[PDB]
Amino acid sequence: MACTIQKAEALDGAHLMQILWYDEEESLYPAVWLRDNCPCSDCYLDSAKARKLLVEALDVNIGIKGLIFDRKKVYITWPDEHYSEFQADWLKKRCFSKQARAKLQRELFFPECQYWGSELQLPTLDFEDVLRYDEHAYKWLSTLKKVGIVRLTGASDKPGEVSKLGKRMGFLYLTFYGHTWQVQDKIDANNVAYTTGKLSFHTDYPALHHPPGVQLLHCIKQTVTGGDSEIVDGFNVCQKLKKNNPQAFQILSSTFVDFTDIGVDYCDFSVQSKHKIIELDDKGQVVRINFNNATRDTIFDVPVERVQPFYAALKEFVDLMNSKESKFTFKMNPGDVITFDNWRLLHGRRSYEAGTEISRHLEGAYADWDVVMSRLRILRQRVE
Amino acid sequence: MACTIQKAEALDGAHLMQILWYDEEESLYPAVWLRDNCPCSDCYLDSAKARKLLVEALDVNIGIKGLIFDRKKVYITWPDEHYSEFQADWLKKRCFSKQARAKLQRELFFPECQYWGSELQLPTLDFEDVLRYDEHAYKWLSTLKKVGIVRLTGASDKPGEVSKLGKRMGFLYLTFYGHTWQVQDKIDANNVAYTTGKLSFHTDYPALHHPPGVQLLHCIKQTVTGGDSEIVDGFNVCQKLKKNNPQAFQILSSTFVDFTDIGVDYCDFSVQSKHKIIELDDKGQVVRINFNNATRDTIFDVPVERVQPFYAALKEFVDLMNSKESKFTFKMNPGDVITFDNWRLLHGRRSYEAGTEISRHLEGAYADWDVVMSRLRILRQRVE
Ligand SMILES: O=C(O)CNC(=O)C(=O)O
Ligand SMILES: O=C(O)CNC(=O)C(=O)O
Ligand SMILES: NCCCCCCN
Ligand SMILES: NCCCCCCN
Ligand SMILES: [Zn+2]
Ligand SMILES: [Zn+2]
Ligand SMILES: [Zn+2]
Ligand SMILES: [Zn+2]
Ligand SMILES: [Zn+2]
Ligand SMILES: [Zn+2]
Ligand SMILES: [Zn+2]
Ligand SMILES: [Zn+2]
Repeated sequence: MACTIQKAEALDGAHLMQILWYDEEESLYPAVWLRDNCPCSDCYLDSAKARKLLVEALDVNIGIKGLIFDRKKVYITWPDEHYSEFQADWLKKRCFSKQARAKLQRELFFPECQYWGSELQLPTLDFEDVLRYDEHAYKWLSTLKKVGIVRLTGASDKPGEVSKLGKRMGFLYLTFYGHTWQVQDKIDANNVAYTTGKLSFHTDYPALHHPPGVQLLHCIKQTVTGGDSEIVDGFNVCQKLKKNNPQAFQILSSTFVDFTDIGVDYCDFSVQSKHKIIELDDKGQVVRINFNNATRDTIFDVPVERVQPFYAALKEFVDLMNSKESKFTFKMNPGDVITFDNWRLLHGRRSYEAGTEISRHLEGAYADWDVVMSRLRILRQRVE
Repeated sequence: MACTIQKAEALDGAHLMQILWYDEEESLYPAVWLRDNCPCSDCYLDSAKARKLLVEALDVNIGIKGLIFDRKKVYITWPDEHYSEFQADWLKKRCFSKQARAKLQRELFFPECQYWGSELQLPTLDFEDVLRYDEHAYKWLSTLKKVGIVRLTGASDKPGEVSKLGKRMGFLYLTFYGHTWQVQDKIDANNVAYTTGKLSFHTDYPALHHPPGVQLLHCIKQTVTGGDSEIVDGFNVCQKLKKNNPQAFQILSSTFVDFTDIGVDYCDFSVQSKHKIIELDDKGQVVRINFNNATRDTIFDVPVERVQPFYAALKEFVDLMNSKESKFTFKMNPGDVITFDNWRLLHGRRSYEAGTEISRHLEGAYADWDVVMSRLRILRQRVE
């Protein structure tokens, strides 16, 4: 009933088509949008699933010249004699009602989000199962999107495991630190990560204007002397901050902070960026956290009177992240891989002891959320 | 005189340091920022040029306990007995005055912009000179940033030339269409680009949330039957649109448009994004154009009443781009490479004739603006 056409007619100076569906619901489609979306071979390249029609070809004041229909299709003539056919199901999916549009957006972008604190049950799957089975790889990526982290257990204790996951996704995101990179204590370290020091909560790579969306970290060697992992749900923390201290939230979501990274690794680099630490979308919703205290520049591009209040806000934010209700701590063992949303979570590590041999070694890499989401869309379709 | 210290003192409850320079100018530095930016080996990892100090270690209400100075350095004791030394030049550069901050930002981000229309003199350099000489590679990247395009002449007529430029920059930006890609007419084309059809003005890859910043296109084979290139300065066009039709500008800078790309190339993909066609920063300035009419989805996530006005605005924008005062047309010959700002310019191509052999072939690739800007910073330093 819902996608079967009972009546189709041109209305409002013929600038709209109305469909009455067999469940008595009505849908409205502007003529200009129909013309723009003609699926004929002149207008639309089927092999590419892409529009050939130019904006220049589109009369924005167009009206429908004629229309006939049956239960499954509408057939339209245009004023310049162009002819179009539209399928009922295709029309129904693209209905302009708020409910229909929102449903479709949920299907495209997987917005469901489960916020968490110290009660987190770390989602865990088997590494080889994820590589082998679409059902498991679907569970991996959909959980990564919804919860912001998944642990994979049973990988090897050798390099090359994150690269396998990269291929399973599609491809990894190359940066100045390489295609993959080795977290271990290094002489003349070019990054605080490559020491035995504590890493407080941070996101990776705010020195880029487009920080990595997803991070992969594979434990190859672990030390008994420290090196525990800690994570927090940045979106959950930002919610608490807005409630508890709206001025601090306002400062952190409005102040551009400069980040920097200069050195040599995969290539020689001199990188500079500006970000708001709490990055909001046009509707006021937090979409990314951009914060690494190590790479925050000494350069701070604000008037003198805004400085101390910024630090005071930052301190409140960090104190909230460190709260026993917010953080989750765990320790990686050799063969574990964590995969997480680097736009949402902040992560850290406990200090550990230096010595003469390497006592601790992670291999890491990055991926782009668009690459990950593409694989997720494909997997859903394959498993359903 | 300007970077020599005449007096340094703690002021305002010791929460500020004031420097009187020998030119009688004064600079103010908040105590909290000084403490945060202590360069000692406890606070700062010199090998990484990065901050070790944690936010947790920072007293946001800190004041200076004691201060002495000479002409070139300040020496500070803190309330908890921590001790810091700051160099005059380092302080002077980071002065919080609006003039000093703006000067420094210009140095980091190369904001100078030369808008253009049909009068454009296409900046042109030799390909091999750019690969060989830093002076020439500096001119290439600084012109690319300022004007939005540079032609390089004298490349080979063989694949692999854009890859050389990629290495000269640092690395290319991998996408689903490959590390590099071949623009030619293809059977069962997965993209309108890979046909002989006309491409109206577009930016590449708005189906990604982070479209490529810089595009490289190398002419390997060119046809006499068409295939001319066209470009327009999107920032210039957006300025004209705001002046001529503020409602159209408001619509295009506020409406989220869905983009899509589904197919198989380097990998199998199903990509979806949303962008505002005219993307403004927090100050109202245009920072990116996101528009490809081929990959604009049939899905359009707006209420029905906003549809026709959107198309009417889009048409006005396109008509402005097509204006004889706005566009610049030229034709690539084998051995030419164009490199351009894909966030600012829109580009297109004239249709040409299909036949049995390949009559036209470009090799293209992408790079990230942060990668390009890093190389530009490095080059400036090397050449100066
Ligand atoms: O070493 C760890 O456990 C965590 N490492 C990082 O967060 C990093 O390198 O950015
Ligand atoms: O073929 C040309 O001249 C231009 N090509 C493109 O703009 C493209 O492939 O996106
Ligand atoms: N079932 C209606 C088919 C209409 C075809 C018209 C072709 N111009
Ligand atoms: N020139 C002044 C040097 C001060 C050194 C103090 C060390 N604690
Ligand atoms: Zn149906
Ligand atoms: Zn058509
Ligand atoms: Zn990290
Ligand atoms: Zn290199
Ligand atoms: Zn000096
Ligand atoms: Zn110190
Ligand atoms: Zn293009
Ligand atoms: Zn693949």
